[PDB]
Amino acid sequence: LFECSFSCEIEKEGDKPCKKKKCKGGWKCKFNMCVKV
Repeated sequence: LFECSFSCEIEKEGDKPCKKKKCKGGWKCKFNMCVKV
């Protein structure tokens, strides 16, 4: 299972399943998109 790029909260990108991706420390993960906090 490759890391999910379009999903940080859930392990679902849209077409296939994926793993949880660890965003940067100064970044905040939202529903399905990581943005700077």
